[PDB]
Amino acid sequence: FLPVMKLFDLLYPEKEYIPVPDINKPQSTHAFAMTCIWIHLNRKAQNDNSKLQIPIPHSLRLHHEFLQQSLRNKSLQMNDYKIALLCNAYSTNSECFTLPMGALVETIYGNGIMRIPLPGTNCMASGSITPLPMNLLDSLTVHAKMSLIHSIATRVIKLAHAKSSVALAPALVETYSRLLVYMEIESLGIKGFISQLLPTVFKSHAWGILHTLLEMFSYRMHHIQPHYRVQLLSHLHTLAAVAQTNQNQLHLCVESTALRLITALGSSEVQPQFTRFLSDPKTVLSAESEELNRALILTLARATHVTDFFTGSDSIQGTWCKDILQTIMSFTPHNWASHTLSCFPGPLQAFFKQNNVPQESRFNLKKNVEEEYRKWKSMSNENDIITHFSMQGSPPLFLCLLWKMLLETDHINQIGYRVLERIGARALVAHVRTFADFLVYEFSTSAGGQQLNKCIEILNDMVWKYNIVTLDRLILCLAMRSHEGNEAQVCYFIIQLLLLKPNDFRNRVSDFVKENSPEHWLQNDWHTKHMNYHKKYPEKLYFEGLAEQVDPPVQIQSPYLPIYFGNVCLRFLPVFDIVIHRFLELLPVSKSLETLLDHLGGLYKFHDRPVTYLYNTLHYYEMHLRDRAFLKRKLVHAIIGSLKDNRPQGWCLSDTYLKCAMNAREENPWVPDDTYYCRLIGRLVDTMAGKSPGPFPNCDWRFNEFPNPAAHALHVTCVELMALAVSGKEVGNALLNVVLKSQPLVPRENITAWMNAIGLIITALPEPYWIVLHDRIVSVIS
Repeated sequence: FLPVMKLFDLLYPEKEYIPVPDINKPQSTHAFAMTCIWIHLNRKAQNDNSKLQIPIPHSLRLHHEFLQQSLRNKSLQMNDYKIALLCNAYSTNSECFTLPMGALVETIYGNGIMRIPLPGTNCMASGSITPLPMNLLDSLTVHAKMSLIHSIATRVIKLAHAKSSVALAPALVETYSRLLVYMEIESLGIKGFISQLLPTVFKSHAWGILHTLLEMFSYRMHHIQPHYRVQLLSHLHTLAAVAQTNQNQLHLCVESTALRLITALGSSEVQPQFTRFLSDPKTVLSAESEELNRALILTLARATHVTDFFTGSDSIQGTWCKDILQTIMSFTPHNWASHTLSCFPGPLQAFFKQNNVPQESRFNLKKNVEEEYRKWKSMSNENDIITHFSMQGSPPLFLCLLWKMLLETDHINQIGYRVLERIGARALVAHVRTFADFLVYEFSTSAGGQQLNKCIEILNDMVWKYNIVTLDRLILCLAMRSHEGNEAQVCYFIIQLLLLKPNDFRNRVSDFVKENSPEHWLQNDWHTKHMNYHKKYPEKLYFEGLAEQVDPPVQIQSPYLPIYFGNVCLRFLPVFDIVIHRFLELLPVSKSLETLLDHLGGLYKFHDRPVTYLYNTLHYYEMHLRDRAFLKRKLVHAIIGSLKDNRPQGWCLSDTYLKCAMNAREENPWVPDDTYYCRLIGRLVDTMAGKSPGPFPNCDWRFNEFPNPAAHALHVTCVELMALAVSGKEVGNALLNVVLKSQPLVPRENITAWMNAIGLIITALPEPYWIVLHDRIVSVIS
């Protein structure tokens, strides 16, 4: 380290003291840097003290005196950045470090003060709700951040080992989420989170800490390297295999977290990640929940479609997909619907043409439901009732029983809640599954009218008034069925009415989007607005409304787990992505998608990756959206205009798109000219060349879905090109004619960067856009 001294002599020729700057800037921590270097050299020279003692220079005595006085002060607060300077300078001290260390940790851990309540019942957490700001953590060094990380990790380990019901501090988990962003503390960070911290939290059987960490990973993690994501998926599956999870709150959390990790697997990470888990396929698959396996198959479909993995082949054998799909065939016999199967790659269709498992008839299901209905109305001994209707391995029809009960008696006796409590969370989703088939068969056979509104009202009361099923769980189990024709139309009609006939979801969605913002790194008052929402719309998870409306009112006092981030609106979102894909897959239900995006469209403000979602959607459903330009327009305008408040002007769409194609159609679709395409590719060549104004405003890539500005430019350019109403051949020919035809605005001596951007753009587009290069080669060969 000694060669830093001649560098300091080169950069700092001075005669006198260098004045102390203003402490109320973060960048003033950059002004003190060479003195912190000198302190770090002195503390190393303390070993063999007189041998090579390092005196402070004459220029740096003033800053050293300021640091000495500020350490000597013991009235120290977080209002300025003096605390950061003290941590940075004395991070290499044994006992001189603890004086700022406790000073900033005690503000976020919150010992002594009070216990503040998390929502539900029986939740109490430590007092502190305000986390460290981002500029403070950015103005520490790496060693201060490593020490803060290791301190917080030991605190959570200790509170895990204390078996306490006092939950973790909100400021603590917000700050820990903000600190796992930094990939330069990597071996102490996410690597330790998944390799060390989470297995020990599972080992001590906490479930209080485990739920916080799964919630933080679902709602506060942005850039995770993919092998950590697949390792965490494996750990979620082993967790769901064990832990006797009658806790609906824990099982719901782990299932929604695995659903959030499957559908956000990027399109090019799938093959190099899943070739490492090939010999052990069971580790990364669910064995009981079918819906996660279906989500994994759909992610495989769009991943091998977007990257075009299967061209140059037509046999699924000899590939890594065959082992995964075979191990999903065992543990989950499930047959995909035709409208859904028609969108797959070829070899997936050839695989799913065979391995078709037959299913039960509609009338046999109706007869079985009526058998258990008469058996409920006849038998009367309570423990035999509870044991028979929850026999494991019996055909699960209990939610259909409840449907028929409150269809006409309009109440439930005391015993049904006891049966539900003895069923548990794991079998209950099988009951929701058969209930979904029963729903679509009975809704198909029901005469539409006032009986239909009676059925939709009792389904709504089953969801909200009685809290038997969570909304996203029910909609996921409806949308992932295998029904054909008008039965599929009835199922998606059920989903549209269930989202749109009552007020019970539109109220929560509107109230959440009007009063919250997605930039959680810029917010310090998150827990206040979180408690405002969870007061105003409480989320009950252990059958609370059913426990109230049972005629001897059974008082349950089961403990809830910590909830800092989670609610129904932010648990509905991946299911809403899957549902929008289902509405695009089926033809005659597009008006339901229009009204869904009109009502619930602003909820996409909180989608962690909207542009990648649009790219995957328009890229995978391009053959379907070829002739429905209005629907594709409505989708991209809803998803983008949901975000027009947070993100700056001109972040995604070009202004000349905003001025022309934001109009309705009068049978004059705006056909763009060559200046438009020259502007688009100019934006990409200017982000990739590096430009100081920059055609896009600059964001914080630690917190986006795109790692660099170039990937952002490329994805929003491809979304804008696919969102046009002009067909693929004209867009591809116009992109080629940017460079092929003679053009001003495209400078000579800069032509190779323009050809580079055309290569990146037209490669990232679907098949009918980049197929035109073959026609141009044929045109010049002849």
